[PDB]
Parts: sequence; C-alpha cells; structure tokens
Amino acid sequence: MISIFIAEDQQMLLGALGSLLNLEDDMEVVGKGTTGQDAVDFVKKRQPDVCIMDIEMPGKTGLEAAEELKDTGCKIIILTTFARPGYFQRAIKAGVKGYLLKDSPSEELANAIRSVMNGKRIYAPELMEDLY
Amino acid sequence: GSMISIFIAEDQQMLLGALGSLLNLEDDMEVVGKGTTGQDAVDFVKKRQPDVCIMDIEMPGKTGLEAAEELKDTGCKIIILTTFPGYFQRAIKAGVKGYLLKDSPSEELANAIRSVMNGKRIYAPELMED
Ligand SMILES: [K+]
Ligand SMILES: [K+]
Ligand SMILES: [K+]
Ligand SMILES: [K+]
Repeated sequence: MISIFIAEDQQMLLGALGSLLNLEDDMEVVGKGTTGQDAVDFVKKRQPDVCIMDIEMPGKTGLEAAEELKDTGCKIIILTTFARPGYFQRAIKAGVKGYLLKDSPSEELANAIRSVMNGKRIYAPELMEDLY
Repeated sequence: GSMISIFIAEDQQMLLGALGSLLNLEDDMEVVGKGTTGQDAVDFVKKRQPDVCIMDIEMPGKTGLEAAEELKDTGCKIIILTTFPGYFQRAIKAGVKGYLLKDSPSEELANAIRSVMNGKRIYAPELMED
C-alpha cells in the first residue's frame, strides 16, 4: 500500500484526484492540503510514501515545499498547468521524482506514482519537446 | 431519481478524466462522453443530446463560451467550469445555468448538476470575491 499526500489549491482537482487515487487497490490518500506549508508540515510529521503537489500554491509554493523536503524520504510528484521550462531545473535540484502536466491523461497518474515508487524519474514528454 | 447523462469538455486531461470518474460514482449520473475542444462539445451535444454539458470556458479551437452560444436552443443544460467578469454576462445571455470555479469543492459538482436539472441557477459562492 502506497500512502499519498495531495497538495492542490484548486479544490475541484484536489477532491477529484483524491477520489481517483483511492479507487486503486494499492493506494491510499492519507491527507489533503491547499498550501505548500500543509505539504511541508504533513510530510515532516506523517512521512507519506508520495507527495503530489501543485508547483504554484498560496503561502509556500510547491517548489519551495519540494526544496524544504529534499532530505526526507518522501517522493515528490509536481503537477503543473504550464510546462514551466524555466522552473524545471529548480525542481530537478530539489529532488523531484515526477514532473507532470495537468494535460496528461488521468490514467497515467497512478502509473507515475507506481514508477516513482520503483525509483524511476517521470517527466512530462511535452517538457522535453519544449526544453529541446 | 432518473439517470442524468453528462458530457464533459475540458482541455486539461487530468481534470477531464478525474471529473468523469467522480461523477460516474453517483447512482443517478452517467458520463456518456468526454471532449477536449469546444467543437467536440457542439458536435456531441447536437448528435448525442446529453442532459448536461460541463464545459471549460477556455478551450482550443472553439471556446466553451462560443460552444454555449451555439448550443443555446438545444435542450442541454450547460454548467461552465473556469479557473478565473465580461465572460460571466456572455454566459448568462448564452443561457448557461451553472457557473463554477475550479477552486470550488468537488462535492459541489454533483449537487450543481442535480440543481441545474431542477431548473435552478447555480453560481459558485466563491465567485463573489471582494
Ligand atoms: K485504496
Ligand atoms: K498550476
Ligand atoms: K453511475
Ligand atoms: K480555465
């Protein structure tokens, strides 16, 4: 069983992703948040296997949260509306294992979580096509 | 509590698939189709005639707003989804019954569909910002 914390400011996606991931037999959403501070606080206290975060959030950003959680054993998957090529390097240095676009199929999300748990790095193909 | 057929038109595929999954769990609802453009919504609604169409106001090709205006005299009840004024008035004139923000709780969505089906106007309380 994979324990997942989800930090997303847009409540409709937060609740919809939480419902989606909970239907998986090997996944459990153990907590939900709306700010980067919520992610830092939960991860440091509860130590989930995976943290799914929006790159942009009020208070502390998903990126600032990722950097603060760099030395925890938690696997960070970043969600972004835009490819944000200029912010991707900061995410790599932060130790982000997954970097996904909100235009990616929802089916690939559970697969990304499982891949990241198997020590693989999952990046949006659009970001390679954008960066190169 | 007759079954409600829903079509979802959303360009961000992760929200499209996640919303489709969430609404399908409801006993009185069925997601009969999914689309990524405004033309997909116009084409689906005109051919398959769903009870409700959930649309993102901004989409590639034809927008959710242009689609809503084209589908004004159909029978289909439009609920608009938006991330972010003049676009709200254009929706009311187009006959849009529902106007929700992506920052609204996902639980408001099923309830909105049911309310719109009962002839009510649903505008997200979150919309009244400042
Ligand atoms: K589960
Ligand atoms: K975003
Ligand atoms: K159903
Ligand atoms: K939008």
